[PDB]
Amino acid sequence: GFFSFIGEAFQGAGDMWRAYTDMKEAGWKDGDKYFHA
Amino acid sequence: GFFSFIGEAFQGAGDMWRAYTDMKEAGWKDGDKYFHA
Amino acid sequence: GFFSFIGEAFQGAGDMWRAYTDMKEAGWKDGDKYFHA
Amino acid sequence: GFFSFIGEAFQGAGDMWRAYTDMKEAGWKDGDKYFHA
Amino acid sequence: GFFSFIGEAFQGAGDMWRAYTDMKEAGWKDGDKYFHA
Amino acid sequence: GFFSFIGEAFQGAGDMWRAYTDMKEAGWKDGDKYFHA
Amino acid sequence: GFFSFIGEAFQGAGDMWRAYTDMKEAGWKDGDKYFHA
Amino acid sequence: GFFSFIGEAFQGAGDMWRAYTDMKEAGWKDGDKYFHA
Amino acid sequence: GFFSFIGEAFQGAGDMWRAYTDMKEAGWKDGDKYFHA
Amino acid sequence: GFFSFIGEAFQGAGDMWRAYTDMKEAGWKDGDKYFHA
Amino acid sequence: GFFSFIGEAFQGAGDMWRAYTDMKEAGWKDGDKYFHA
Amino acid sequence: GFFSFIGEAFQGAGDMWRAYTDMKEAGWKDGDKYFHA
Repeated sequence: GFFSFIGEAFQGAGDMWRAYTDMKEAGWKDGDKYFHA
Repeated sequence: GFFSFIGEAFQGAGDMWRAYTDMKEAGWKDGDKYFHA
Repeated sequence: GFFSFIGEAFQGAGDMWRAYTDMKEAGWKDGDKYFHA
Repeated sequence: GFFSFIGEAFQGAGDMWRAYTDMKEAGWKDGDKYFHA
Repeated sequence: GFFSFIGEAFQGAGDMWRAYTDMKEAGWKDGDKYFHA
Repeated sequence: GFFSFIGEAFQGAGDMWRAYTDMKEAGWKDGDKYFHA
Repeated sequence: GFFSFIGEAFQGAGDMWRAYTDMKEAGWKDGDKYFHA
Repeated sequence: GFFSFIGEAFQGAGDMWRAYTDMKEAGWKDGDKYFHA
Repeated sequence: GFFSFIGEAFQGAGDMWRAYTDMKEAGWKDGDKYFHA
Repeated sequence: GFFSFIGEAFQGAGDMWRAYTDMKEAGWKDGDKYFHA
Repeated sequence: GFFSFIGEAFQGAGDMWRAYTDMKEAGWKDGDKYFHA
Repeated sequence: GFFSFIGEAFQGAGDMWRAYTDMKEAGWKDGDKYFHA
């Protein structure tokens, strides 16, 4: 894949550029994400 | 794939540029996402 | 695929540029998303 | 595919540019999405 | 496919530019979407 | 296909630019959509 | 697309089931094909 | 796409089931193909 | 894509099930193919 | 992609199940292929 | 990608299941392939 | 990727299950391959 980003990126809560690869018989659990202003 | 982004990107809560690949017999669970202003 | 974006992108709660690929015997669960203003 | 976007994009709750590809014997579940103003 | 968009796009709750491709023996479930103003 | 859009697009609840392609033995379910003003 | 072939297919010289997809700013050149009997 | 082939396929010289995908600023050159009997 | 082949496939000289994907600023050159009987 | 092959496959000279992926500023050269009987 | 092969595969000279991936500023050269019977 | 092979595979001269990955500023050269019977 190809991606070109120019400028600003904002994230309050969470993940950025996560790459999970080549898994077998795996499990996981992600929590909740909250944003308050 | 090809993507070109110029400018600003805003996310309050969640994931950006997530890439899950090559999985077998996998499982997972993502939580809830909240935004308040 | 090809995509060209120029300007601003806003997301209160959720995912952006998610790419799930090459899965076998997989499962998952995404939560709810809330926006309040 | 080809897409050209110029200007602003707004999303209160949900996903943007989701790409699910090459799946076999897969399952998942997405939650509800709420918008309040 | 080819698409050219110039201007503003607004979504209260839901998905934008979703691309599901190359699936076999798959299943999923999307939730409800609410808009209040 | 070819599409040219100039101006504004508004959606209260639902999907925009959804592209489902190359499916075999698939199933899914979409929820209800509500708009209140 | 959908195709169902039952029987024999013969080709002396050339390509079969060629699929070129999603190209931008591309070029190529194919040669000549000869058949003698 | 969908294809179902039952029987025999013969090729003297060339390619079968070629799939070129997602290219940008690419170039190539294929040679000649000869068949003699 | 989907393909189902049942039976025999013969190739004297060349490629089978070639898959070139996700290229940028690439070049190559293929040679000639000869068949004699 | 999906492919199902049942039976025999014969190749005198060349490649089978070649997969080139994710290349940038690349070059190469393939030779000639000969078949004699 | 997904592939299912049942039966026999014969190659006189060349490569099988070649996978080149994630290259930048690369070059190479493959030789000729001969088959005699 | 996913591959399932059941049966026999024959190669006279060449490579099988070659996997080249994550290269930068690389070069190489492969020789010729001959088959005689």
